[PDB]
Amino acid sequence: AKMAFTLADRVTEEMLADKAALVVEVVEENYHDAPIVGIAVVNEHGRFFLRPETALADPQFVAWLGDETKKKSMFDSKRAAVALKWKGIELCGVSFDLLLAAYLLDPAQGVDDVAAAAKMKQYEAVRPDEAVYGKGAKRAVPDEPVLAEHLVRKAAAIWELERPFLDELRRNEQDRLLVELEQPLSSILAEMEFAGVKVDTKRLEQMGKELAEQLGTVEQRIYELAGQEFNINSPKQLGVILFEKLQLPVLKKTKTGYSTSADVLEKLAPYHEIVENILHYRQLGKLQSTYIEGLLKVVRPDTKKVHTIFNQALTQTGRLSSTEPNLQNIPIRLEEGRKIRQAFVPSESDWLIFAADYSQIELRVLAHIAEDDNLMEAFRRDLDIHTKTAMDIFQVSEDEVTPNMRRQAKAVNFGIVYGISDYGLAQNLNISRKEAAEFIERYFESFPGVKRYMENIVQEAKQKGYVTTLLHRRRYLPDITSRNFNVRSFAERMAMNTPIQGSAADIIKKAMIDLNARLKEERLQAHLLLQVHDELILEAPKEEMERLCRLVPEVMEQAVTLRVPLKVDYHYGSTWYDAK
DNA sequence: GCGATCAGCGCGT
DNA sequence: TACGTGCTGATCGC
Ligand SMILES: OC[C@H]1O[C@@](CO)(O[C@H]2O[C@H](CO)[C@@H](O)[C@H](O)[C@H]2O)[C@@H](O)[C@@H]1O
Ligand SMILES: OC[C@H]1O[C@@](CO)(O[C@H]2O[C@H](CO)[C@@H](O)[C@H](O)[C@H]2O)[C@@H](O)[C@@H]1O
Ligand SMILES: [Mg+2]
Repeated sequence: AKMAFTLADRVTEEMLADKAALVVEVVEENYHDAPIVGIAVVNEHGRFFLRPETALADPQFVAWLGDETKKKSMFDSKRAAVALKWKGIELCGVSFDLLLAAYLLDPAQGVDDVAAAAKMKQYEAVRPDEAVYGKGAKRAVPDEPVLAEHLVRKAAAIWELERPFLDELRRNEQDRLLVELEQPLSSILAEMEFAGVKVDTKRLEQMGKELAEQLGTVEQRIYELAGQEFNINSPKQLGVILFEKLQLPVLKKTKTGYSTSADVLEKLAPYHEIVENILHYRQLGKLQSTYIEGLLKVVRPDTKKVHTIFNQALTQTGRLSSTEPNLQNIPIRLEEGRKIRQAFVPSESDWLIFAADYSQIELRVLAHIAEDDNLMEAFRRDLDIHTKTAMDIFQVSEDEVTPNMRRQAKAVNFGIVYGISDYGLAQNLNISRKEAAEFIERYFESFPGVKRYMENIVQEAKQKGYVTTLLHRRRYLPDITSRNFNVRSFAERMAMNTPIQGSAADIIKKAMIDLNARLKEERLQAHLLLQVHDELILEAPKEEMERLCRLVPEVMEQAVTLRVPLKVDYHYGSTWYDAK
């Protein structure tokens, strides 16, 4: 049966009660400078639908939106807040965000709409968004009557579900995680996305020309060495050329055919000159297609800025993700790709990019959680952790640690964190399975606390059904009891890794909140631009660098207090690249 | 035939 | 061995 509501042609006092479920609908997936297709309000007085051009033009409604004392319950308030920021309207008073609540309760449900969250509490008097707007090419805003009922039903569900969701969060001891961490962070992420990052499109364009020329040369050389032209970017076609025409050895297969990944090509290089050329071609193409063209496609021509959207309710560990563009995977390891960062510059003249990153936060967190004596002492001495791990598992003095030993000790660390999986380890160190397990065994002997932790955490996951982070974020691990070795093992690794990655996410998130409070207190113009898992990127007047050098590291290091210190390195410069 | 999906790949922490 | 976004191609399905 249809849901009753007033489709108002004008705003009234009733719609401005001090508490309500609010819906400011933005259908475009990328909400930056996007249109708001309709508004719905549900409160003590009833249910209302307002046309955007009407409500947003009304002084009272706008004032109500920005009144922090007028409490609103919503779903994905960040989306609404940013869309409104582009319209010069401030949204305040959001005291409950159903999307974030559902996310904290169970990241695995993939809740991405009101209907999905509501289904968790057996509430189904609301339709999934996809059912209303369609999917992909056929996506479209329906006529007003259909639009209004949907928005009103969503607002109604939020109004009804607020209490049940908050009660379960309290029971999970996650209420403060929502109210004091994720919701305040949501507002900070909205300012970050709205501010955007300025881009030197001319530099990017020039790089594009050079890459295009280099790709041309290499592409011809490749056909020359192959004796024919073919689609190099086709693992299928390239496979026939390498393994059939040139007879190269098949070291690995893919469910669909021959493997041609970089790791495989590396081993094949000695056999034929075409291999190094394909590898080189892959490097250039990655830069050209994914980064140069990728960035130039989303830069706003008017401001030359890119406005990423941080998905705050997606990852199973509590990390954020970045889209359109993804600014969390910009090249840095290889010097050629690193050059791309020279294209990200300050948004104002005489301003600079400042970057601060936690040094080894995952292992410091592990030392804390496992309370491993050797590991805690290592960080208390601020030792090079990889060299120290090498010394321990290879039983040698610091002067006896060779470059290769340290490299493998690093791999073990990079691994211990992701759950002991000799297969993944052996694959990375290009060694055997047993050998990979042998290192692991040596590591636990040097760090018995870590071993006890890994055992205890897995048992705890089995007993409770989930694992938790420092700030009470949780992840359910149903496969922990699976009788399938592989499925169960993966779940055990997740049991081991989630508390580490998840707790590191909690910390930097708290740091962002703390940092913004300090910046405001100090009246600095510096502001956050990006977060990349364990590092924060800001821009500010050149005159604020010295103060930032002391303040940013301190706030990040003092976000939480662990059994070991937290260390933050920092750098600043004229471009993101120079912030090294 | 063409949009939607899958397959393989490589970039980041 | 963890967690993501999203490219070009190949294959799926209306
Ligand atoms: O607005 C971000 C918020 O919306 C969800 C769906 O409720 O994701 C949508 O927006 C993202 C950014 O444009 C897209 O990547 C995604 O495909 C689209 O469904 C949530 O996942 C997210 O928290
Ligand atoms: O020149 C375009 C034409 O060349 C082929 C090979 O016959 O593909 C080449 O060019 C593409 C565009 O950059 C690359 O993606 C591909 O790797 C390279 O071999 C044809 O597929 C294409 O129609
Ligand atoms: Mg770091």
